[PDB]
Amino acid sequence: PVVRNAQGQLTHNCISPRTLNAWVKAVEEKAFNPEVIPMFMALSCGATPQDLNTMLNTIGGHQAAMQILKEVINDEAAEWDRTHPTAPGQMREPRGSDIAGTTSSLEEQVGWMTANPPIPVGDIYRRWIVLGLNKIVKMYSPVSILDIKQGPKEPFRDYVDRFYKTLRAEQASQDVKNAATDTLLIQNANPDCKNILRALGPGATLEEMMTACQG
Amino acid sequence: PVVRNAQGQLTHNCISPRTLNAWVKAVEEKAFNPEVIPMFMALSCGATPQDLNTMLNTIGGHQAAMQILKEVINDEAAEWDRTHPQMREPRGSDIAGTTSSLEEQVGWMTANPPIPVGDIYRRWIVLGLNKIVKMYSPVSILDIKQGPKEPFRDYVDRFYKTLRAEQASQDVKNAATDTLLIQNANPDCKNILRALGPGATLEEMMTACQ
Amino acid sequence: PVVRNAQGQLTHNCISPRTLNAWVKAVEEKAFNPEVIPMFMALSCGATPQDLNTMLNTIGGHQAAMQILKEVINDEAAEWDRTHPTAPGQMREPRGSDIAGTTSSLEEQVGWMTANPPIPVGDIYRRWIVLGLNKIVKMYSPVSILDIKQGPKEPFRDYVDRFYKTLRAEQASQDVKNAATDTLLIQNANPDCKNILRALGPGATLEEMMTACQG
Amino acid sequence: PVVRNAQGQLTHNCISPRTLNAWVKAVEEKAFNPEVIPMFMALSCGATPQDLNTMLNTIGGHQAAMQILKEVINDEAAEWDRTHPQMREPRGSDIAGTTSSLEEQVGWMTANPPIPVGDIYRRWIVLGLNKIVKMYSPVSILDIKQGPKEPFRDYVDRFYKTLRAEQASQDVKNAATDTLLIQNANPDCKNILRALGPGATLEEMMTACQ
Amino acid sequence: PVVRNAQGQLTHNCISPRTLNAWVKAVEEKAFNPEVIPMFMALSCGATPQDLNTMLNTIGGHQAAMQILKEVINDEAAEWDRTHPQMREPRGSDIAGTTSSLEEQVGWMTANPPIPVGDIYRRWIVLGLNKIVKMYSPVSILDIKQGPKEPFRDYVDRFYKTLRAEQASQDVKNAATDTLLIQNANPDCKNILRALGPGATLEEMMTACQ
Amino acid sequence: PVVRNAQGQLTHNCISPRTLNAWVKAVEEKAFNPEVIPMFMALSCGATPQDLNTMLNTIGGHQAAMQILKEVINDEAAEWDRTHPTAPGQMREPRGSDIAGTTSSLEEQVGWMTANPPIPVGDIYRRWIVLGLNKIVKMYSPVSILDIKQGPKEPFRDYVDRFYKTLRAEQASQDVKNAATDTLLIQNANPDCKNILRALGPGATLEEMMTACQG
Repeated sequence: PVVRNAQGQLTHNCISPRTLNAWVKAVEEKAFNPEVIPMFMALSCGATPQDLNTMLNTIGGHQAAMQILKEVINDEAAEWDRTHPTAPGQMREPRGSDIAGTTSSLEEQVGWMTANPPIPVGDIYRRWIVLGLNKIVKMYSPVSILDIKQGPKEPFRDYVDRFYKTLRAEQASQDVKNAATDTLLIQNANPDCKNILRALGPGATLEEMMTACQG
Repeated sequence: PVVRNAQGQLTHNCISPRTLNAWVKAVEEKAFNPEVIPMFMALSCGATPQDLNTMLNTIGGHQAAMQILKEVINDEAAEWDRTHPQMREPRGSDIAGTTSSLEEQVGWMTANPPIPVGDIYRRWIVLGLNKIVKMYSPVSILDIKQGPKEPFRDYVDRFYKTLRAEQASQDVKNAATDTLLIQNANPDCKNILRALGPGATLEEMMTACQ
Repeated sequence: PVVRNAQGQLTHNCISPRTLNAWVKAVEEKAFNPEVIPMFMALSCGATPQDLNTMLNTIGGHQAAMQILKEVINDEAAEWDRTHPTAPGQMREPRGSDIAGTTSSLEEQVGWMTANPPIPVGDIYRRWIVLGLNKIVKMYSPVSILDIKQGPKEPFRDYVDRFYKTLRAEQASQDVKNAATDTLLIQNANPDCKNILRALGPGATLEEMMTACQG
Repeated sequence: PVVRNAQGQLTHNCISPRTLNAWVKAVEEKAFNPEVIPMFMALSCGATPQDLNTMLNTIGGHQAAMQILKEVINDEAAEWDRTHPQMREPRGSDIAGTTSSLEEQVGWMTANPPIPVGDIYRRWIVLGLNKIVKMYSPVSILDIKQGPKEPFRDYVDRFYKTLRAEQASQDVKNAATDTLLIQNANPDCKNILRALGPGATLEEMMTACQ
Repeated sequence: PVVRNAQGQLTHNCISPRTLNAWVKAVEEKAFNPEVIPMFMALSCGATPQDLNTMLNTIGGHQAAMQILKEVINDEAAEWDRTHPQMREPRGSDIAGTTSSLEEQVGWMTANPPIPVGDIYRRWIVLGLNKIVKMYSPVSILDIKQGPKEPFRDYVDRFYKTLRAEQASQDVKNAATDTLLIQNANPDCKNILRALGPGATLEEMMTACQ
Repeated sequence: PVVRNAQGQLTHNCISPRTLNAWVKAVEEKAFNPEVIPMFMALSCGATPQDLNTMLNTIGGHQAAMQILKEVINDEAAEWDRTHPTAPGQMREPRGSDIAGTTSSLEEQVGWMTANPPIPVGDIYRRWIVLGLNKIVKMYSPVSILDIKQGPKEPFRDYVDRFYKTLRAEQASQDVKNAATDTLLIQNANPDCKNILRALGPGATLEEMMTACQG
């Protein structure tokens, strides 16, 4: 990664074993549940493209997903080159493949990230990777929201947990609550809780619905 | 987070893997037991709004609770905007890190004078966590009754653990909760506690039923 | 905590996850055995009142003990206010509730701890907490020294271990050896070892008693 | 390794116990799966030849592979000496850290201009690791065939894992491997994949057989 | 402990959680095996008396041993006071950290010239630990005899482990312990060891009975 | 150990608990397999003689090996004194027992290691220790290369692994491949693989032999 030392200047540091092992274990434990994306963003903080490739390449399984991620990176790369056609001791401009760390050296990557003004090739590449991870998370979501239905003896809290977890994966995003998803939550509740939720009438908050079906 | 380096100057650092893993494991182990709030406050020390969103977003389960937390944040956001018509002034959505950049967040937190958007957002999150802790509290204090063979210490432990979760708070001891602790004790210990008379300390009650 | 940076000046640092997890695990493993107090003193080194409250508040069980600790803190607080009745840019004097971190901000706590001269509100509060932990350790000591008696086939070393562990908890303190506890150690030994210990005569050291009952 | 301290100057540090243990555990867990190469490149960042030899020498098993690695290093060493007749110039055996001191290695790596003997040696080691990864690849891509009840995603996972090991490389997707992926699919999924027509993306194939 | 920061100046730091946990775990795992003394010396490096008391006080079991240790410390304290009638001079109880403040301890350890009260107290503690190690040594060297089917290496391991604990020390090899090692060997290996003749090295004895 | 601080000057640091625990665990796991030597060299980097004695003394078992190591150290010590017979504020010259940290203080050891010019007593002692560890590794090698023979159903890769692991321990060294060890590898292969290896003819590489017996 690129960080400020105690002298306050930008400098390259080797990716830490702790950071790398945390990412490898995140992928092993969480697969492509939607929470893997925020973990990726946190652990890749300050990353060079070289660091980002290290993080993706150290993954041993999920090679179908890693090939889907490469298609997305190549698409984002081509789009960058399309919208960016092309002084002594200054950097050549970065191509798509330079941002993805394929055709760029570490020295060039750090050069761009510490140039005046900076070209944050690390942050641009991280954005492309997250677009690919979002796509994988939606593809791998195992159950449609249409089939998330409260079991006849499933507590309402456990049903609401499954419901909002499914919406988060299908949208690769937690901005999923609104008047219409409230209606779907009620539609897919079991007969007992459904009858109770309808009697609350319109505009019932999640707190009030969860309280009303708790007994 | 924003911290003082060894040169003593305020600067942004990446959230540490250790800190992130500690929070994720706290939530996995402790669910929404009341002690998760002090753990949240400790592990979010010096946090930017961006760091606070990282900590909440890395939680994979409890998505019902995460939506309750968002409603509370949005309420606190609207209230901030209502009471507040080099840096542009922050809106509610800037404090919650939705419409603000890292650069803006660090700008505000290191401005003269500082606008601690990190500490303001942490306050809103704790309000939401308190609400979740009370919602998830499984047992009313009314149902905490000493078993016929339960040591008094084990009953007092269950009693004050229940008050803490029901009130998302440990300022639960007073003359009336003392009365309820006595009321719900088993006949043997209840008879002993009454004979102490009024105003008995917790030490004296726990000594007398030991 | 408050520490000296490499420039040698006093500054606040966030409590470390390692420190917090060590305290939480100390309490989970050691309950209120007397060794929890020295662990508390070591892990709370440089602590602000805010840090000390973090350490106590992160404990999930033992809420009977945590309420006993609060009674003791409130007593120490009232006593401070009793014995301390009440320039531009200097600190207001601390009340009991400011030392316990209830009515004081972090900024005020660090202010006091780095004032000329310093008011060590962290060290004053730690003292109050240790008085509360001492009281809990004595209350929770499960066996009176009167009932620590060598089993008929218990090795003498194991009996002496139980004896001095009990004295440490009942006094919340390891200054427990003297001519009279030597006499009690002999009184409560099994008939075989008791007969051997009496024949040593007066003034026998612990080494000599432990050697004499080893066979 | 040779790194910049907080004063921003290049200096030698002892290899860290954490780094060494991470590499030893990577080799124990992952054997010569292709992902061991990127782990090697990450954990050897800033390495001197001395550090690289430490990392290879601390491996206790796989001594057949360690001798294959040495043959490759000796080949790269001879090739360097062939193409290269304050610091004396480095020989192949100086880059591999056999005939060079730490002082010489750090000298070269911090010279104006620098001779990155660490990065040159790491390149030779990766060439050797690639060779081992292909030798140890247990299954030909020709034998990766979708089971009659195997989900397509699990078959695609096995297919691209096999190409990666057979080629010690993840640049394995192209029009002809797409054709082989279809050829080796089960009858049901094969019939679906053919009806998509030519040029179907991996996303579209994986969606269609889901 | 008192250490040099990166500015190269002597300053007090809080004992680290890692160091404390390492010592507590050393005592839990190794009891009073002789190797606990070198572990104590390593983990107490730069310790103030306050730090040394923290390390001893955090031990929860072995309270018989902890009282033996205190008798030895009090003996060394009295002896110091006997031979020693800006900083006031330290008494025995000041070196053991009973009657001295942290400020005084750091004062002495950073005085010109320094009075290393930390190193003096560590010496007294090691004297006490040596005494405990010998008391707890479970087997006399006289009872270490090679089994009829015990490999010689396993017998030599038990022999030198026993001498180390009996003497709280690894300077145990000499012409007379060589003679005892031979005397207590099994008949087969004893006959072989005698035929080597006098002055045989440990290498040659271990080779001959292999 | 002795290291450069961020001011770039040589200074003593306490041995780290992590470093010590890594060495103790290396010895517990790897015994005296030949890879323990490179682990010893890595973990003892920058060590004073005092640090090196800490590392050896913290080992609880293997006391036969620790006495063999002491014989070798004493031999290297005597040899140093033989080949080194003997200004204000400069260091006395080191004896063998000063390099081994027996008759030298930490202050003297750091003095020598930071003298102009330096006497690297740490690196000299580490060399003596490695000579002792090499000797132990050869002594403890459990099987002669003469008895490493491919099992009738042992895969060739597993046989070659055992073969080169044995040569490494018997030479305490991995410079073990050459035309004659190639001949011994063939001699000791099972009849099936032996017949295949002979038909390759002379000069066959290890890659070609391992490929030819893989089926």
